[PDB]
Amino acid sequence: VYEVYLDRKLLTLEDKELGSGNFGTVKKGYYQMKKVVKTVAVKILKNPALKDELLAEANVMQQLDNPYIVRMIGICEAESWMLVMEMAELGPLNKYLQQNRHVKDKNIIELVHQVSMGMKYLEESNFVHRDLAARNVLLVTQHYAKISDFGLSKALRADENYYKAQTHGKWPVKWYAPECINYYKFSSKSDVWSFGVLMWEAFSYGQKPYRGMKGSEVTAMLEKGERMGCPAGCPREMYDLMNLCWTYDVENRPGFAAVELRLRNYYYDVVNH
Ligand SMILES: c1cc(CC2CCOCC2)n2nc(Nc3ccc4c(NC5CCOCC5)n[nH]c4c3)nc2c1
Repeated sequence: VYEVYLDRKLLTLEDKELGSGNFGTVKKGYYQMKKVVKTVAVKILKNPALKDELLAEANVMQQLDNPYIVRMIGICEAESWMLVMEMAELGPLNKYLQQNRHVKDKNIIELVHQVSMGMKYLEESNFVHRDLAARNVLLVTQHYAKISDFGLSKALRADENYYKAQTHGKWPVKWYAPECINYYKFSSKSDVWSFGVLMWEAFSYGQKPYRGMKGSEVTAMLEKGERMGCPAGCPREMYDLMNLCWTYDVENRPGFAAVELRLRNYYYDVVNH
């Protein structure tokens, strides 16, 4: 793929892992809030660099408030450093669709439209996601999605509308727009390209994009005018949207306002019927 404070006491962990990886691991558990318990997902560090990513990440989530954006609870220093987030019970979109091949097309339009609303709100909030991928969209129900995974995300300086990475740390290049690859500039619009790839994954029931290919070759294919083909079952109007998200010229590519609305209407055309 890749080429605030809390009483540790008020919090139980389970030997039930919700993904993991480089940093450490994510685990299930729950937190005693005001009256009740909240079921939670907790990102734990395997322990210097990691601990500032986590704080930047928490500080980003701290700032975001939207129904299609996963909610931070807070953080906790104990045997390890931990980020505590409200649990999306059904989990990753890609792994869901992989396991439930018979989820109806209308259902898929519903879920991607929701991501689009999440992203429309980020764009308006002047944050860039920088990891927008099926693997990081989480299902609360079959019919309710939230965006997760803000480990690479960034609040945009007030003078600029892009973030300039300096050093390519390990990057999900198959989701990255050409400007990210060439000029390391990441914007709302870059995330639109990622949304395009995310849409493609969704309608392919969670198949990996550009299968069989390296970022080397993907990057050659995109430069050669070439894009991924329409997935079995996808509606024409939706493959038109994917493609529009894959506009090479950042200037000419649609923003999240536009994408959100276009999806809104198509869903409502499908719903009404
Ligand atoms: C914030 C962060 C994360 C970790 C996320 C952050 C984004 O990257 C992935 C980790 N999660 N994970 C959840 N809920 C959840 C439920 C079940 C699974 C699950 N169950 C497997 C069972 C076997 O077949 C595959 C899925 N895997 N992950 C899951 C996550 N909710 C959240 C909220």
